[PDB]
Amino acid sequence: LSGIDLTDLDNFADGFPHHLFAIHRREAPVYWHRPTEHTPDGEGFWSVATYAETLEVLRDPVTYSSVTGGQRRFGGTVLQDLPVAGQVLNMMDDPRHTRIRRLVSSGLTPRMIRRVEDDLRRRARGLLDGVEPGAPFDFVVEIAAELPMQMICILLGVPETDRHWLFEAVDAGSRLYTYALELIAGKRAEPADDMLSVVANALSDAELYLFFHLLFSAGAETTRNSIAGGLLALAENPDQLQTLRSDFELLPTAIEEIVRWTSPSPSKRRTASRAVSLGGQPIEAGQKVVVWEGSANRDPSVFDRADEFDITRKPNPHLGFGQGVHYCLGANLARLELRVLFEELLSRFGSVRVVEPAEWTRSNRHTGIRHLVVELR
Amino acid sequence: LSGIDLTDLDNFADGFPHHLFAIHRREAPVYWHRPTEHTPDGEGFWSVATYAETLEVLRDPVTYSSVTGGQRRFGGTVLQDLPVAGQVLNMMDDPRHTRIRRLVSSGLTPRMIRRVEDDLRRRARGLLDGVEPGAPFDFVVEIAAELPMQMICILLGVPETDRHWLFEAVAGSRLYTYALELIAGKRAEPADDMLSVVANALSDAELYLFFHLLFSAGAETTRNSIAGGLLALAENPDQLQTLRSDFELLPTAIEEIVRWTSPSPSKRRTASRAVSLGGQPIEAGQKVVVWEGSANRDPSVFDRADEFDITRKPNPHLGFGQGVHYCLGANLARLELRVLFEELLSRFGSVRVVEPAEWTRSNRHTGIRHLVVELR
Ligand code: HEM
Ligand code: HEM
Ligand SMILES: COc1ccc(-c2noc(CN(C(=O)Cc3ccc([N+](=O)[O-])cc3)C(C)C)n2)cc1
Ligand SMILES: COc1ccc(-c2noc(CN(C(=O)Cc3ccc([N+](=O)[O-])cc3)C(C)C)n2)cc1
Repeated sequence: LSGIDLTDLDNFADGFPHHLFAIHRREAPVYWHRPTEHTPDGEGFWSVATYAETLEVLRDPVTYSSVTGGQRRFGGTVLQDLPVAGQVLNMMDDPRHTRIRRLVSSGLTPRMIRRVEDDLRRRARGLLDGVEPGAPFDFVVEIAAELPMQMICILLGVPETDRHWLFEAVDAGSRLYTYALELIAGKRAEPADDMLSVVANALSDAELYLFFHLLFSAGAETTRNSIAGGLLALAENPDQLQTLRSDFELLPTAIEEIVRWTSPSPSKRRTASRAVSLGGQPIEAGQKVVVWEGSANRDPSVFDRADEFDITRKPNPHLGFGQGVHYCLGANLARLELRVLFEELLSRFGSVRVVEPAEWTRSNRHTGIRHLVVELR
Repeated sequence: LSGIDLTDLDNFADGFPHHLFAIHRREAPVYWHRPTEHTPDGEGFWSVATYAETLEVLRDPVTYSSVTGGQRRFGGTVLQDLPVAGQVLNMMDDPRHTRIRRLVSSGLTPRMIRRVEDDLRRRARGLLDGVEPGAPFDFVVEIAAELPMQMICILLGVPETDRHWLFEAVAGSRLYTYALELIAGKRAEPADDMLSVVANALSDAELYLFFHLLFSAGAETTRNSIAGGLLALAENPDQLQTLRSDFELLPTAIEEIVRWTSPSPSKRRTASRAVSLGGQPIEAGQKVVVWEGSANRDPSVFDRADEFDITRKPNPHLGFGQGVHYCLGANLARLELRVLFEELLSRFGSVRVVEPAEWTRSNRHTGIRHLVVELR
């Protein structure tokens, strides 16, 4: 570990570096990672690679705060300190966290979920009906990116007309900002039956924009990555692809294994609020703690054959949707996207070939695939 | 006017559309511009094109707020309502405006001004010495953008090794995350610069908005004054020759450059009460847009208003604002202009614009994106 820099994004340019996290779990489940020239804030942090310790952190939100601790002015849930801490739901603590979490969740009505689902089935069919069998195309740009973008546009009440223009936005920061502000003002003047309207008509003007941005570039991006990643895992494990396409009652379990395997959000930060021990190491109030769900999800202490993709895997207590009070509000929506996409795809196609090497997102906050060129037959 | 859409940015694609504002001043100095598909917030606004009325709005900050008014949640100083109203200096009212304005000006010390000048002379000379005489080149990217970006880097204490990289930011992410560490460093280790002064006195989120504002707007307005000044002087080779022969004409010439280019040609406010402007009834909460760019060619105030004249006197232009929000950086912008043109004119009596200027498509900035020139 003394020669390994988890903050050097060159180590994440080619996918989540599971080899380095096997070293981390063996050598030091919990350890103090000294800052390098790549480390945000120039500051060291406790790094946690094992499942037990990751879960222990997630399950104690008083000790390990999503806001700040000690004398640190602001923290948040990514490695760099951000003043958005306290101002967006994922970066709030009780009591306001609970109030906002429930407000957002009250937007996920049965009818909204049907509205999402009906659109998703229509779209996934149209997209898969338009694939020329055998012809190479970029699965990420043509399919994986589209479905979740439409899902969150529907959740947030983005007019169908604006959706592709809005996507180019994720002058880009500017377009996004000035568009969302108008969309938000519209829902206040004229309430509509969507999540943005629920929330806007209940957060400060500024916080409502940060909420919009978050769903829009975390909810869409993570789900897109699960889909692209799942297709890649299935191309690389073709006997499992055949087993799965023979028996769609295997999909619930296959989907949980896709999320475990891909871990689209593989890292999470907190800030200690008090002296505490974790993994036998003394943490002081104010110090940063980074947990790596991407590593925890391959911990051989918890998962048998952890480095193998197994669509029949049970049990599967993965941490790819988080755990505890901040658990993914979108977990059933991401599963829904995955289920429909793979039902429609695997129905038509039993052969999936990746014809160029996957290009990965250069990041340790996301594990994502920017381009995936495939042939489906 | 009913056929003219001031929110359609195609009308600004080839420069500030002075001819349209000539129609505006003649037909209705103050008028209700109805919303079109191009209008932010889909909401109408009063448009003010004459000097008298523009000055009247700028000089009454209580009636014409830079935050909001009526029942509008938020306004600010651009046409679109923005929630940064109340959070950045230019979009604050008293009592907090005065407090922050004074803090920001305490940052402008004689030594800082000297630090800027020293750097500016060396750089300007370095850049002008590097020009191939007769060779075409983009004056905007090569010279006019660099000098003010360095100025604001010095004001804000941006380390020299970071500056080129920071400028590429003006992604949104990189500017935000970089600025946050810079600000934190000055808190940890105070330095002799304006960012340090302001950070060690504003919320953590307001310090970012302050950094973004200076770093963006301060550099861009000044850049545009520099490039537009070159262009006006190339189109008036007569006065270029006179100016080149007598550098004690620079102070007066620079005020004419600012009047003429008016890099910040529009400003928004929000009425806070019922009031009359230009004989038209404005209600509390309504938007008022003033156009300094039109006001600065108003023939009731300026003789031969449509002519560029370096010897123009008097020159009560509104290119730096007026009243309580008056530009804090006016001397700095004048200093950039003075040094650049001194060093350039020293070396060069001939300025040819070889391709036609490419303008920024904007009614918030009047700016040149590209100006290919030959100096001899
Ligand atoms: C496969 C796709 C997804 C993954 C892997 C993912 C993962 C996560 C994780 C790990 C967290 C916990 C954050 C923490 O502990 O700080 C979380 C929270 C969150 N997720 Fe997801 N998510 C996905 C899709 C979605 C979607 C589609 C939505 C849209 C509703 C969404 C909405 C949220 C929200 C609002 C939270 C914050 C909840 C809170 O802090 O109380 N997620 N997600
Ligand atoms: C030629 C270039 C410049 C132009 C045309 C310009 C123009 C303006 C104008 C018209 C205003 C009035 C804003 C309003 O009424 O809402 C203003 C304000 C401002 N200017 Fe400049 N400016 C220039 C350069 C700079 C520079 C270099 C600085 C760097 C210190 C600067 C700092 C500011 C600040 C902080 C304000 C806000 C002051 C307040 O609201 O109290 N400006 N400027
Ligand atoms: C102001 O700059 C930022 C930077 C990062 C964030 C950020 N918030 O969470 C994360 C990491 N992350 C998660 O913690 C999972 C997640 C959070 C929220 C949602 N969502 O759709 O609302 C999905 C996934 C995702 C983006 C991989 N990053 C927010 C604001
Ligand atoms: C989207 O968020 C914002 C924030 C601020 C602005 C904004 N603030 O002022 C203006 C227009 N403007 C001015 O009013 C003049 C000005 C203000 C401040 C500075 N400065 O260096 O601090 C220079 C010029 C300039 C940029 C042409 N625009 C616009 C959008």
